[PDB]
Amino acid sequence: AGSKADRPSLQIQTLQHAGTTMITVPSGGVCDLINTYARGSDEGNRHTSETLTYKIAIDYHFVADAAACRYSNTGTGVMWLVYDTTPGGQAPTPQTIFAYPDTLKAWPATWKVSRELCHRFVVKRRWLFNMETDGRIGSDIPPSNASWKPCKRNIYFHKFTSGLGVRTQWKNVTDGGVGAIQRGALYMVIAPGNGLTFTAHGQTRLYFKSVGN
Amino acid sequence: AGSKADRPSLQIQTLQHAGTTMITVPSGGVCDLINTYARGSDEGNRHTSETLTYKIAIDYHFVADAAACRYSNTGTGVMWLVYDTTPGGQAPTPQTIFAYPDTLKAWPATWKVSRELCHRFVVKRRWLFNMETDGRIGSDIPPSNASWKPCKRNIYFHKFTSGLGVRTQWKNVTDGGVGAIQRGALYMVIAPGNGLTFTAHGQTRLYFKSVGN
Amino acid sequence: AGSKADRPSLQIQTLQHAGTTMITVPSGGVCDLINTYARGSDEGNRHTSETLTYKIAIDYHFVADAAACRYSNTGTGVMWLVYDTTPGGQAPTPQTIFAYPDTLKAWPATWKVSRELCHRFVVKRRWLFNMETDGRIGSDIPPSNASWKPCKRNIYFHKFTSGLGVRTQWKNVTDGGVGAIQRGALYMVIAPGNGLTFTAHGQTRLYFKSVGN
Amino acid sequence: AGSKADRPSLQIQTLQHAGTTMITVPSGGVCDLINTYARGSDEGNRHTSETLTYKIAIDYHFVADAAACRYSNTGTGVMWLVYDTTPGGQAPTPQTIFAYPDTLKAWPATWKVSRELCHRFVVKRRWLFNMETDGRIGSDIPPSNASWKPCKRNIYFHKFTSGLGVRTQWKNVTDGGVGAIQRGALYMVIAPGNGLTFTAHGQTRLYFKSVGN
Repeated sequence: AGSKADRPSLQIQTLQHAGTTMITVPSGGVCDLINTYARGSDEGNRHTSETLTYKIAIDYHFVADAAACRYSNTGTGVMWLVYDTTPGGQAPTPQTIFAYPDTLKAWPATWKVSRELCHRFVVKRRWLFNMETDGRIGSDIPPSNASWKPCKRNIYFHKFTSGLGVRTQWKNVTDGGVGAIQRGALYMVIAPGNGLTFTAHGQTRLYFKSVGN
Repeated sequence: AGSKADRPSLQIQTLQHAGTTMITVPSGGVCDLINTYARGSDEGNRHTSETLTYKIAIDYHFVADAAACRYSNTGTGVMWLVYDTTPGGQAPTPQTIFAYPDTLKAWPATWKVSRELCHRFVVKRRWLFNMETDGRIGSDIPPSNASWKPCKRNIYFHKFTSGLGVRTQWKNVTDGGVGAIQRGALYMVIAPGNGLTFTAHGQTRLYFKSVGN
Repeated sequence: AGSKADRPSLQIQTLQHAGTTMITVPSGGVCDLINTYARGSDEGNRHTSETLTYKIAIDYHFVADAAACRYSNTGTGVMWLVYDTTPGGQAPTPQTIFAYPDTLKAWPATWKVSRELCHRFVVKRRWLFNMETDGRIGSDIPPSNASWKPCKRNIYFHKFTSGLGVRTQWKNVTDGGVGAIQRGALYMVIAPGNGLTFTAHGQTRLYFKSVGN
Repeated sequence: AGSKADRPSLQIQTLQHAGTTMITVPSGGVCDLINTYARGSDEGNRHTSETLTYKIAIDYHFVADAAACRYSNTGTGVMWLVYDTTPGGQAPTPQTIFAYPDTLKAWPATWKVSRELCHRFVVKRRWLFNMETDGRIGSDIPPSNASWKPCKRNIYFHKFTSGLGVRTQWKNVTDGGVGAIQRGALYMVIAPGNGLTFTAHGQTRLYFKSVGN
């Protein structure tokens, strides 16, 4: 029950998405890298040129955006955890990672990995969620005559998984940006529901340890 | 199936929250201590300077407050059971126990224990619940034309757990207040949903036995 | 290495001799009882009618008294730890505990237990110490011509012993005075050196546990 | 014969007390922390967030101060090695670490750990020493008529011990001050003799190794 657990404690890294930084997704998703690590004295930074990661836990809040609340429909969203072999010099975008005709852009949940890149990428986890809006903003006061049951306007999403493992190596620099990584990048992708745009709040943690040399 | 059970019966302590005493939570939660014990002849009071606790059961009723019923939205609440090592001379407050930016104050369920105190505190249990309001007070008479289904305006919450155990020692005094405890305090915390305030009714029991000397 | 040690901790009792209370011994010694225990809720008080004691540690400071500093000679002192079977209704005095002619009153260290009481009393420990005075009070300023080496004007005395054990029972009352004890009293006695009077400072601890009933 | 010795060498840290920095103790002792460690590249600084210490050796010179040489008496001093669990935000002082009435302030050697903090502190070593002054400063020329034997005006004190071990963890910063330590602080305390003030010279070494992560 675990993965390569070791009696001494394991290092911790966090991310802060809130306030000024709120992941905001227009239709078509957004690409991002969660594996950023600095190098130096501070704890949580990588001490070596070789890093393995193990366990990851994710917490967030979601909320619909008023911009799309002018309509009433449900939908379905998607969150993937995508592993890379060799990253390009430029940041990927979903349209590049998944070959899809413009018609299917509405419904992401049918997307699957394109065959041309079949050995370049892989997806080690998948998750689903769904949300809907009735066409009413929260701050609006109901009239005294009648009411509403707005179940599941917003949702609380969390997952915890020990299964995965990843091997990463680094070019020699200080920085933690994408350009530094030689191999083993790790991407996170968010896919909105049809014609439904929203922003999210929350934070995540990672677990890893340096090794080698 | 149990924890350190012993053939003779175990002592019992109760708490009464009702009427004049109703836990009432404004946004941002409230700190409290449930482990208070007097010393003396009466049963339920501690006979010694050393106490272990075992099993705990919790029952309550919740109800929304009309003060927040002027709006209609759902939300999510949180109840933690937090264990302490060495209490300060002053009573803690959630903002102190959890480091959180003002932005996240809305959604508690993302809070997690701050790293500075990482070894000073720990959380041995966690629970979730959710509730919502439609913007209508109970005493209001529906008009004869139309009706409502107000499922889950109020909720019945209870849990029973034998798992935990706690070791506590006391300074030498009569009192059962917080200032007496040398080590092993036990806190209970309630986290309201976003912009949703309520009061609760109910009572709880404890189980323990004195030992030592 | 120990006496009837038991995994749970053992109770503690202390005595405070300082300031207003300073044991002060004129020639001929002084009788005292160190075993006083109250009964009640407070820790250190006896919970039962039956008590055993085990380990005892003693610390004090000694200093000569200026009243006797008008002369210059050395001497030798004595400290006994005396155990009793049945105490009388009245407090004993050394002259009663030890039969000695008036001639020997000068040198205590030769005293030994009188034969008439041979089975009524016993001495489970003994200690020696010596001190001397040169005829000069501390606050006095030496003249600029010549000096002194006053080694051992005052002395630091301490002992620690686990050996003894004592069985005591009590009449039924609240008090901790001498009149309460039915059997097993414990006395401490201080014997000054010849024509040498002094006072002492310090404090002591005891170790015991209740048993029975 | 040793403690957790390991074939590769162990790191070394030193302290320099001399010249500008001379520990100087007025009556009532002084609190200090010897465990300070920086973090960085340099040897002797801690490489990690977790440190164990093993063996310690202490050397010093003592000398009486002329300020107190205006009187002639002996006395007795004390040196403790005190271990801490959780340090406060403020530096402790002896009067806080040991509960003592103002009367006993004269003779430290009777002090013992106060009961209120009984589990917060502990003392893993103890040492005694004694010194005295005749009321004559060194630079003073004896008159040609008579002389003096001033044995033990100054003293050479050293100890070496492998027994102890200590577990310490750190908040994440660069600094080596007291505010950084999360748990496991280590204090050194010096207790002067009655009405006898002095300064000391010397230096000490430590032995430890980083571990973890």
